[PDB]
Amino acid sequence: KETAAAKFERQHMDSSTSAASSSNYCNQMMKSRNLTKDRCKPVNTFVHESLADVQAVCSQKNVACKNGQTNCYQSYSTMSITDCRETGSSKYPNCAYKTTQANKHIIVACEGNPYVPVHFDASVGPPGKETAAAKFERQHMDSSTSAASSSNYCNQMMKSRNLTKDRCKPVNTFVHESLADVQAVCSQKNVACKNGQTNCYQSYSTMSITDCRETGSSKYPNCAYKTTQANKHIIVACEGNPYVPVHFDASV
Ligand SMILES: [Cl-]
Repeated sequence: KETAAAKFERQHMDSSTSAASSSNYCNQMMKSRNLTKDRCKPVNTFVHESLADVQAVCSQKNVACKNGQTNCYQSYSTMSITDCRETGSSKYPNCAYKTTQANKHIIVACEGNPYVPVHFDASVGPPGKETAAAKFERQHMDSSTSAASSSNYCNQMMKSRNLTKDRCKPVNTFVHESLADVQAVCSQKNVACKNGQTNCYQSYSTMSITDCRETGSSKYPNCAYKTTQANKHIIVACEGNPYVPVHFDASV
């Protein structure tokens, strides 16, 4: 019995190759993945990224699924993908496909514990624009993992969350807790923010966090960071309706 997560890998994952080289790619891949067994599946997308990279998308930009569900996620980075579209002259069982390569952001539906991709929803071309709450999640939320695995966490994460694009962002914290726990902080201990405003809140509880701080020798575009893992209360500024985090003020 194939799990939903496994069916997604079969139908949509192709890590073991960087892109759709040949124009016959789809022809071969659609066949080997059993997508032409009962019929020539009209269209399909393959993602040429590591499983972990695609799996991390489940902790990225939350967006509305095409089907009306809320469990879809758009990747912060563009990915190598291949769209396969059946040709007009394709006849089963010799299904024929036009192979199309692109670099785009992907949108997947995620499910389960662990929380992994179970459907491919769409692809989105460059670029896009961001809400305060969305930006907070990109810069400061890492729900996927329980903590840092090494001291290379920050080098990887700072880059993949686009925090080293124009310059090296010097200091930035990531919170390894659920979104609901972090959002709940907006209703916890009210405190003043560093800037003197009073829409800041300190979590009642310590949380698993990671402090990314650029090294003193680091220089753009070669941004180097030290990774420090810790358990501290966070302090966030909250705004809007719903009343959610929009700035990471400090941890204490
Ligand atoms: Cl920060």
